[PDB]
Amino acid sequence: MNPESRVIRKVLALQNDEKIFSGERRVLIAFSGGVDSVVLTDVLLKLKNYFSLKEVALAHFNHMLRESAERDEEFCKEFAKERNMKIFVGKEDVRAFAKENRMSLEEAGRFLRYKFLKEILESEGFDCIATAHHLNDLLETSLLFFTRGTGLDGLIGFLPKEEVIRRPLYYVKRSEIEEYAKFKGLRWVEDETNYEVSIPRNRIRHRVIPELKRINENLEDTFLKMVKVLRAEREFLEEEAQKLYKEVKKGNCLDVKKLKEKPLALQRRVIRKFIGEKDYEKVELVRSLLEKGGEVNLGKGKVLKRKERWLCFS
Amino acid sequence: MNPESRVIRKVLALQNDEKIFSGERRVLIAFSGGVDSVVLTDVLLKLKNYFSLKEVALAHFNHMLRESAERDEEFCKEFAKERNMKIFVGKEDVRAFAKENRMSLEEAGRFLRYKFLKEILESEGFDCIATAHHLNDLLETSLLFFTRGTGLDGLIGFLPKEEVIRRPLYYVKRSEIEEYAKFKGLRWVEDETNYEVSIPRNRIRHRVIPELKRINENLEDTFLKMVKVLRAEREFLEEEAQKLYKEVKKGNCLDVKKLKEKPLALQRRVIRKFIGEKDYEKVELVRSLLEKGGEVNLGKGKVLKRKERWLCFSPEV
Ligand SMILES: Nc1ncnc2c1ncn2[C@@H]1O[C@H](COP(=O)(O)OP(=O)(O)NP(=O)(O)O)[C@@H](O)[C@H]1O
Repeated sequence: MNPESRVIRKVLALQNDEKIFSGERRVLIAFSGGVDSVVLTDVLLKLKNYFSLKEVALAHFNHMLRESAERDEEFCKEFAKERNMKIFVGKEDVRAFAKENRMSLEEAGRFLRYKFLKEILESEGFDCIATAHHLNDLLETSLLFFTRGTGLDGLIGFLPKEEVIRRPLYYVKRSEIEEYAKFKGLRWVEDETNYEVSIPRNRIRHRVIPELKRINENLEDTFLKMVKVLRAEREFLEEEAQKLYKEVKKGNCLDVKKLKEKPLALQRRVIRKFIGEKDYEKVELVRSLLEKGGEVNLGKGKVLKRKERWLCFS
Repeated sequence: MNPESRVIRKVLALQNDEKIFSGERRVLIAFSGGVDSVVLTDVLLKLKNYFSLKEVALAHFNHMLRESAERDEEFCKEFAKERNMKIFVGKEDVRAFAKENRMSLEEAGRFLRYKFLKEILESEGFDCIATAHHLNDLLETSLLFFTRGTGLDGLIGFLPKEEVIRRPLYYVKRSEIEEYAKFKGLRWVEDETNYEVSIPRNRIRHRVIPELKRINENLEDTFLKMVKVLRAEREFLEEEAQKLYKEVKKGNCLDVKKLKEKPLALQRRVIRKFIGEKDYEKVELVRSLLEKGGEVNLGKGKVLKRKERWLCFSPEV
């Protein structure tokens, strides 16, 4: 039981549990160059046949931010040639783009990168994208949502499989990855970005998680268990929700006769889908219009009113 | 608005949302002597009639741990007199009863305190006990449970009203409580939790939260919104789990054939109920028998075995 099987074990556990790969032939990996993506790439190449995968390629997006961006790219290309993998690289002034598009460098880099990945996925014929997101990212994301404001979705954070994205390392904790990378003497790009605490993610990773571990050494493992519990509870809530939805939402309204009597949790659920919004406040504003007649003005010029035992727009 | 309104609005906001007081006539305040308690009292005394209380009393518990704990008892005795309030003081060797019963000083103090409070409540006839538990406490508890691994149950933390307890400062932030006490030129016992980070709660408070608030200064406000959503969903899951429980349970067993195919989330909550344990592993361990017939052992000699379409506790031992 070494740093390698320890991980492979968790990755196969994910497979059995989530059907991470189930027919996909070509896997494009979002290759940052960092440990995670490296360890990930090593695991997919090893489990390639186990997954019945015809191909595994890397896609590296050069943000043009770090002054090392140019060298890191070259390292990725070399990493690709090394393992004889197809490598597609995209470059875009994340800087400019963020400005001209009033976006923050982060979401902008996210946008341009994912846009690049799809460009390659779609134009080169790969069936999905693999991402090195791991259990610690999951932990960090969830704590970031807990901090910024959230519901189950935030707490659950990302999923092991969503649309064309696959996160094989989902169950793996950073420390295991880091050990894995070591055990197998892998190479990788440094996380310069790391420790700029000015970034919430790093704040959580470097200040919060550490303090939390003084109370629970096994924070990551107990967390994952929390998430699992939450995910099924969430699924049940969403299912039991859709049911209530098309049983009350008839046409362009909501049979308030039925909603009011049904469970608060579900109401907010139905209302959330209908209203198109997801913030606690608005949702709760529309909901009031189930006992208290009237109307309510919300976001993008849209408003809903209560024509007696029905709730529709305006 | 001024610091007074800032707090009272929230206290009334809570009354509306939870019906904190709805008939109780004699309120026993768990009076520590700290701001929360001071402000809680000040506030409840300002709403005495509003809430239709026939009497508000103080109940201070001397843990007998700190040397100051003495001046403290005397403070509450004075405070109580300054307010013309009935107060019930209580000395107890926390340190001694102390975990001779195997339990952290806190655990014991908690026990003895609430024992003492529940004691005063029964003997002197109080309808409930009001605590100074506030929004920052909730935030702290939630993170504590978040940390210690848990589900919605721990995520929700304590409720604003529960059994014989009431927490009027639920929506109130610690800072609002402090601005308030200062604004009203109130006196109170110093905190000191800043010298006991050794305790998880205290660590979350002084070393964790402050950091989270550099990301979102309104963390408390943001946090409250999540609790509201979660409490609802948890209450829903409980209703369902509870129904399914009574549905699948026969005698001292569970009809596997009938539970085996209902939603996972409910299977887990039902096992929990039956099993008498909340640990994920114990629970999954038992769930495994819904499809895989056999036997399983948990902790205190309690072993479950699946007999045909049934799942029961083995009577051995
Ligand atoms: N000396 C005391 N006398 C009476 N009540 C107290 C005293 N100390 C603490 N309490 C009470 O409990 C609150 C203070 O927080 P404390 O009880 O110490 O939190 P905790 O023990 O960490 N867990 P929890 O009780 O659930 O918040 C006050 O609002 C009182 O209700």
